[PDB]
Amino acid sequence: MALSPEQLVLTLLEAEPPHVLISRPSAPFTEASMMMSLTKLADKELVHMISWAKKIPGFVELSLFDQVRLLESCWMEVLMMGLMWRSIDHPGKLIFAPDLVLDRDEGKCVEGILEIFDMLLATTSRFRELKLQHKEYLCVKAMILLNSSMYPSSRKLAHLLNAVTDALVWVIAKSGISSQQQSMRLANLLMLLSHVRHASNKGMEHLLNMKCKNVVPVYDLLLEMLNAHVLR
Amino acid sequence: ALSPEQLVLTLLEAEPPHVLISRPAPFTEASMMMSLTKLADKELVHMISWAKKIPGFVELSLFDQVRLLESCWMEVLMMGLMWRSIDHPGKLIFAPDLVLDRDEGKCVEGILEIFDMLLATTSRFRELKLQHKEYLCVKAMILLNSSMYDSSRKLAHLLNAVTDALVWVIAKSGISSQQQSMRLANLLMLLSHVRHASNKGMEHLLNMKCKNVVPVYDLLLEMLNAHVLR
Ligand SMILES: C[C@]12CC[C@@H]3c4ccc(O)cc4CC[C@H]3[C@@H]1CC[C@@H]2O
Ligand SMILES: C[C@]12CC[C@@H]3c4ccc(O)cc4CC[C@H]3[C@@H]1CC[C@@H]2O
Repeated sequence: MALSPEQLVLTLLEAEPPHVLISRPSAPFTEASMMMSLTKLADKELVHMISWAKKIPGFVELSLFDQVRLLESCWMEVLMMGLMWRSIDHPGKLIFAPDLVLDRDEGKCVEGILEIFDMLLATTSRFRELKLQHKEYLCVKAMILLNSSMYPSSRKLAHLLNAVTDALVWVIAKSGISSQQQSMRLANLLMLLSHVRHASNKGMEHLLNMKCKNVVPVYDLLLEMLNAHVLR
Repeated sequence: ALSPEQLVLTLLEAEPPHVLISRPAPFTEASMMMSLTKLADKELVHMISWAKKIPGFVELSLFDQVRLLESCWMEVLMMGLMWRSIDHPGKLIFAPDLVLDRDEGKCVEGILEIFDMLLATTSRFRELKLQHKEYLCVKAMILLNSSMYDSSRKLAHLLNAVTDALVWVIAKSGISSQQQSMRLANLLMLLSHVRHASNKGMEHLLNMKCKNVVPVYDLLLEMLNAHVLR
C-alpha cells in the first residue's frame, strides 16, 4: 500500500534532499581548490543522501550490512544522477550548485576531469533528448540506490526494487503513448543506467588518482563523511 | 526491414565459434593471466566477425564501428562468459578446456573480486531464466549501447530494432503485461552490472600491466595490430 505506484512517487517526491548552497572561491580555480570545492559539495550532499535513503519505504527495514552495501556502491552514481538532472536544461554547463555553475572547459585546470565532464554532459544531453520527466528521475534515482549493490532481508530488497519499477512503469503509462512506445522509453531510460554507472566508475577512478597525487585527502567520500559527522 | 522474428534468427548465425586454450602445470599468477589474455585475444578475433554480422553494423561509419568495439569488447567477453556459466554455480566457463572454480582465482592478486562480480551477475541471469533469444538480443544491445557520444541516426535505428526484438521476445512468452515490463526492467538493470564488471575487470588488467604480469592492456588494439587481413 505504501509501495503503491502513485503513493511511492509522492513519497519519493517528499524525500528529495534540500538544495546544497556552495559558492565559487574568490581566487581563480586551481587544481587544489576546484578538487576541494567539489569534494566539499559532495560531502554535504552525502549527509542528505543518508536521510534520503533512510526515507525510501522499506530501506530502514533492511539489514545494516545491506544498507551500508547499497550506499557504498551507489553514492557516486546518485551524486552524478542528481547533477545531470540539475543540468538537463543547461547545455554545455554543469550545475553542481546554484552559485557554482561550471562551463565545460573550466575543467582544464585539474588533470583528467574533462573526460569525466564530457561523460556527464553527454549522458545529460541524452536525458534531454528523451525529455526526462521529474518523476522518472525520482524513480531512476531510487532504482540506482536499490540496484547498484552487487552482493558478490534479501527478499525485502527485491520487493522494493520491484515496487520502484512498478512506479516507473506507472509514470510512463501516464504519458498516454502506445504500448510499444512505453516499452521503448522504459528501455531507453534504463539503458542509460549503464552510462551513469560507467561515469560512476570512471569519475571515481579519477578520484583515486587525486588521492595518490595528494590533491585530495581521502578517496571514499561516503566513508569520510560518516567518520567526520556526529549523530544527534 | 527485418522483423523481430527475423533479426533474432540473424543474431543466432552470427554466434562466434568456440575457442580452446588447453592449458596448462599448476596455475600461477602469470600463467593464469597468460591464459585469460590469450583466450580473450582469440575471442576478440571472432568478435569482429560477429559484430559485422549484426544487421546495419557495416553501414555505420568506420569511426562508429571502432568506437563501439573499443567501448564494449570487455562487456561482450564477459556477457559471453556469463551465458556459458549460467547453469553452473561457483564455476566460470571461460572456454571448453578452461573451467575455473571460484576459489582458483586466489593465485592472481585482486581477481577474486572480479570473479565474484561475474558469478553474482551470472546468478541473477540464472534466477531470471534467461532465454536464448533474450541472450542474443542483450549481447547485441551491449555493442550498440556502449558508446557515449548521418551515421549517428542509423545507430539509433539499430538499437531500436534490437530493443524491439527483445520486447517481442518477452511478449511472445505470454506473461502478464506487468510481468513483461518487470522482466524487461530486470534484464536492462543487469547491463549496469555488466558495465561495473567490465570497468573493474579492466581496472584490474591495467594493474596487471603495471605489475608486469601481462604485456599489453588494450587487448583489442593488440589483436588488430598482430592479426593480418585476408
Ligand atoms: C568525483 C569528482 C569530484 C566530485 C564531483 C561531484 C561532486 C558533487 C556532485 O553532486 C556531483 C559530482 C559528479 C562529478 C564528481 C567528480 C568526478 C571526478 C572528481 O574526482
Ligand atoms: C580482464 C581479465 C582477463 C581476461 C578475462 C576474460 C577472458 C576471456 C573471456 O571470454 C572473458 C573474460 C572475462 C574476465 C576477464 C578477466 C577479468 C580480470 C582480468 O584482467
